[PDB]
Amino acid sequence: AEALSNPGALDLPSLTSLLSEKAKEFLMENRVQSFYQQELEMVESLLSLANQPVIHSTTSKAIHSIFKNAIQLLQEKGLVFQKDDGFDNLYYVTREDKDLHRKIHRIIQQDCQKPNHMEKGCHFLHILACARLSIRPGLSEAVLQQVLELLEDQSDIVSTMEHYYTAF
Repeated sequence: AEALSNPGALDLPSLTSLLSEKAKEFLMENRVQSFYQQELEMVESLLSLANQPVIHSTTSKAIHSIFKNAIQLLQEKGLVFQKDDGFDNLYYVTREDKDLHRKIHRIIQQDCQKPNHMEKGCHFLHILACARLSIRPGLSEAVLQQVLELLEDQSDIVSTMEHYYTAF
């Protein structure tokens, strides 16, 4: 509550961290599926937080920079992702991509296409290798981890060993 009440006291990295947290809260509360960066810049509560003297010391570039860095923190955490689409400012929210969840679930249900003499289920890295071939070549470890956590929360998959998953 303190930082949010006086964000002008923060150094730029701390401010960027805080903006990223408030951006996450916005995206989750509104069940946003995809967004252009500029849409977050238009949320008054986010722009008011971001717009501190430290960002200014062009103006549009200063605002673009802090918002881009905040969104990238969410990307690094696997909460948002991009497609190879030529749209630098378009982002997708991992938790809202139902097709992605279903496809990862299917990969796991099918034991990552392993012959039936091998172990049921598959390792994180195997799932990732399959998903990059069949779904999205750029899929990060962090985005996959977020999908797996959601599937686990839904009791659709179970971890039987460290980083190893089978259908529930």
